Amino acid sequence: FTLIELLIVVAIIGILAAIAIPQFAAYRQKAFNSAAESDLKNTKTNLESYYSEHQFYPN
Amino acid sequence: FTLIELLIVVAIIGILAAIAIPQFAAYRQKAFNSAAESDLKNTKTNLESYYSEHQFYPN
Repeated sequence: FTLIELLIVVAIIGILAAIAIPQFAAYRQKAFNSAAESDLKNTKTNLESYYSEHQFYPN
Repeated sequence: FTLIELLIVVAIIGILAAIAIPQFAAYRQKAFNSAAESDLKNTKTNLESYYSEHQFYPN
C-alpha cells in the first residue's frame, strides 16, 4: 500500500524472472538418440528372427 | 520445481514410452515350431525303437 513496497516488488519480480532455465535442446536430443539406439537393437533382433523361418536374410 | 521443467519431463516421458518393442508373436511361434520339430524327431526314434523288440511297426 506504499509506493516503495510496490517498487521493491517490481524489482524482486524482475530478479526472479531472469533465472537461467536448464538447456532443453540437448535434453530432448538425448531421448531422440536413445530412441534411435532402441530401434536399431530391435531391428537386429527382428532380422535374426527372420533368419530362423528361412535360411537367408531379407533380399 | 519449475513449471517448465515438469512439462519437459512429461514430454520426455511421452517420447520414451512410444518406443517400438520387438514383435513377439513370431518369436513365440519360433519356439512352437521347434517344439513340433523335436517331437517329430523323438517320435521317429521311438517308433524305430519299437521296431526292435518286435518285427512290425504299431498297428
